[PDB]
Amino acid sequence: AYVTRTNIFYHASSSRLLAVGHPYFSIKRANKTVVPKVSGYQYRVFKVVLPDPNKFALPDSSLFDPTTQRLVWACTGLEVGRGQPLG
Amino acid sequence: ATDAYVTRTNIFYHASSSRLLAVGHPYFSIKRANKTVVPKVSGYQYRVFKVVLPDPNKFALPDSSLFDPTTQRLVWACTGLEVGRGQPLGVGVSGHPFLNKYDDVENSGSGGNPGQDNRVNVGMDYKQTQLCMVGCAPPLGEHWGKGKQCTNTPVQAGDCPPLELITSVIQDGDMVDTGFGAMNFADLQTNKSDVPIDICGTTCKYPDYLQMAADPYGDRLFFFLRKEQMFARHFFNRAGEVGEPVPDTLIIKGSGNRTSVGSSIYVNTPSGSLVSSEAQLFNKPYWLQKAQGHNNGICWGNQLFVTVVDTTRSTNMTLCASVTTSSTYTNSDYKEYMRHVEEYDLQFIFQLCSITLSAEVMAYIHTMNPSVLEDWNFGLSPPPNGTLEDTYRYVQSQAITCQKPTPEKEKPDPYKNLSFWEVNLKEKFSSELDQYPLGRKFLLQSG
Amino acid sequence: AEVMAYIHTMNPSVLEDWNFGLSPPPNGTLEDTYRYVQSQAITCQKPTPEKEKPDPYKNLSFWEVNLKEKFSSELDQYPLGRKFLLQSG
Amino acid sequence: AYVTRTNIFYHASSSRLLAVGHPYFSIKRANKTVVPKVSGYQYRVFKVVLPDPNKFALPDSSLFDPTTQRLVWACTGLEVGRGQPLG
Repeated sequence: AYVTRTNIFYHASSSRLLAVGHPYFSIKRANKTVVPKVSGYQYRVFKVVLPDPNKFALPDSSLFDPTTQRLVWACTGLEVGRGQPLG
Repeated sequence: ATDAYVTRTNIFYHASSSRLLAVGHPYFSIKRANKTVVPKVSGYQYRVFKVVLPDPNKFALPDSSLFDPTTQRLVWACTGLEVGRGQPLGVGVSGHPFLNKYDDVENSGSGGNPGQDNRVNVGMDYKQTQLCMVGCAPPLGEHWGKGKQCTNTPVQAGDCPPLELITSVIQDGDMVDTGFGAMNFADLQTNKSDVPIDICGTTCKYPDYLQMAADPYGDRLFFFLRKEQMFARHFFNRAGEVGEPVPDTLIIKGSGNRTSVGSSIYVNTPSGSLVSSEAQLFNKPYWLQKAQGHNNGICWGNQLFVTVVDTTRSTNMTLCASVTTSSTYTNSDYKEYMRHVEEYDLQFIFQLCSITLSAEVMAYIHTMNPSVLEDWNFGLSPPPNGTLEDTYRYVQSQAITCQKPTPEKEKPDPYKNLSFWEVNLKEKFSSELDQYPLGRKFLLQSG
Repeated sequence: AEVMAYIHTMNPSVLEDWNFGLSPPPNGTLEDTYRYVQSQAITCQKPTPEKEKPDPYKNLSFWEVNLKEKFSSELDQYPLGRKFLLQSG
Repeated sequence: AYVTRTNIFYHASSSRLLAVGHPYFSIKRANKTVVPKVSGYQYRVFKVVLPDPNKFALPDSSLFDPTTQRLVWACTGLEVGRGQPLG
C-alpha cells in the first residue's frame, strides 16, 4: 500500500545459548548471586538486535536514492532451535 | 552440492545380510577371571552398525562400452533402506536392589529423618524411542560433564562444581537417556546408587541434530526419523543428607516435630505408555530422491554408518534351572539368569554414479577428506628412490638378525579405540532386484 | 589465484585472518560453528588458555581503541575532506 | 593491474580520550592500580580497528560479482590534534 519490497534477502542466525541453574530459588552468597533461579518453568524473554542497513554491501543496488528513499530489514523467516532430550 | 559434480547412470543393485549375533544379559557383563564370557546386551543402547562396500572401479564391471576408466570414476549412490525388525513386541522394566528413598511424597503424611542405608529394591520403566541414523561419516553424540573451577576458593567436600558439554562419537552399547539427563553417570553420581544399575557404571548421551545440521558437510546426515513419547507415574525422593538447604526467608518455620527439614530433593518416576503397531516407522522403505543434505547418497569410502534405537522389542525372558528336587518344594532349587535376545537385519538399494576427474573437481575432495584420495589412484609424486638396497636377513647372524621391523605405517583407521558392530557385505550383490522383496516395490513404483 | 599467492606470501599472518572465505585455490571454508559456547553462571572457563593466536604480541601491552562502526557516507558535513574536496576537486 | 581504483571516499571517527598519569613513576596498590603511569615522555602509540570492507560497505554499490571481487578500503589522509597548553 505504501512500501515496495526489496528483491534480495539475507540470512543470519546465532549458534548457541546456554542457561544452567537451580529451579527452586537463586543461589545467593553473602555478597551476591553466582547462580540464579533457573528452570524450565520460567518465561523466556529474548530481544534480538540487528544492524542499521547503511554499513553493508550489495550486488546491484545503486538505483535507490538515499536523499529520497529508505530501507529497513524485515522479518520473513523464523525458527526456534530446541534440542534437549525430552522430559 | 554433489550433484553438480557428478552425472547419473541407470544401473542398480542390492545387498542384504542374514541376522545378528545379539543375545546376552541386560545389565552387566558375565566374565571369568580372564575375560568377558557373555557380553552385556540390552535393548536400551545405541545400536551402531558399520558396513563396507566394494568399490565399483575396483569391481569387474562387465559394461565398458559406455565410459572409460581414465576419463571418469565410479562411486555407489544410496537410494533405498530398510531395517530388520521382527522380534516379539515387548518391554522390560528394571531398576536397582538398593535405591535411595525416603517415602512416597505423592500421597500425604510421611516424613522423618534417615539413619542407616535406606536404599531399597526398586524397579521403574523408561520412555519410548524410535530413530534411525545413516551416514558415511559417524554421528557425534552429546552429553555433559563436570567443569573445572577457577582458583579463588579452595574446594571442600560437598561443593557445587559446574557443568560442561562433552561431545563424542557414539559406540554400539552407549546409553540413551531415560529421563535422567546425560552426564558421567559413573563418576558424577558419586554414590553409584541413586540411579538404576543399567545406567550406573556407564555414561549416557543424547544425539543432537542441529549442530550436525549446522555443519554443511552432510557426510554424517542423510535422513532421520524421530518418535519418542513419555509421561510420569509417581513422585518419590532420595535418602541422604541435604547438601544445600532451603532459605528460611521465603518459607515459614513450624514447631514441634514440624521444625525439621524434610526432603527438598524430589525424584520423578518416569513411565512408558501404550505402544501401537502403527506408530512404528519400521519395515517401510523410503526414497532419498532429494534430502536435507549435500550428499545425494554418495557414501564415501565405500563405507556407511547405521544407527537405530528402538525399545519396542525389549522384554527380558526369565529362566530357572533345577539343582535338586529332594523335598516337595523349596526355594534353593533353582538358579535364575537374565538373558535378552534381539535381532536386526539390513537391506538397501544403491545406484551407481559416474564422476569425472578435473583439477577443480579434485579440489573439493582434497580438502573435504584426504583419505579418499589417499585411497584413490592419482598420486604423482614420481616413483622415488627404489634404487636403494633390498637385502637378505640370513643367519650366522652378522648382528642384525631378525630384521623384519618395519611393515607398518599402513594404518588408516583412527577408530580402533571405537568399538561398534560391523558388517561385511561385499559378496552379496545381484543386478535385478526381482528376486528380492524390497526394491521390487521401487520397481512397482517405477515401471 | 596467481596474485592470491602474492597476498599469501605478503604475510601468512594476513590470510589466516583475511581468510576471507576463499583460501589458496582449492577455495573452501572451515564451517565449525558447533564450538560456539555460551553461559550466564560464572564457570571461569573462558578461552584465556593458549591456542593458535594471530598477532602473538598480545602478551605485550599496547593501546588499541575501537573506531569501526562510526562511519559516514556523507562527508561535506565534516570539515576535513571538504577541504580535500576543495583540494582534489 | 592487480588492484584498480573505485570512485567513492569516506571518513568518520570519534573525538577525545582522557589520559591521566603521574610524571615520574607509576602507582600500584599491593595487587591493583587505580591510575596508570601516563607521562609526556612516553611512546604514545595508538591503534585502531576498522570494519570489514568486503561485505560491509555503502548500499549504493552495484559493481561487483560475488565470485571474484574482494573489496578493501584505501587510506587517503589523517589528522592528529594536540589541544593542550604547550609546556
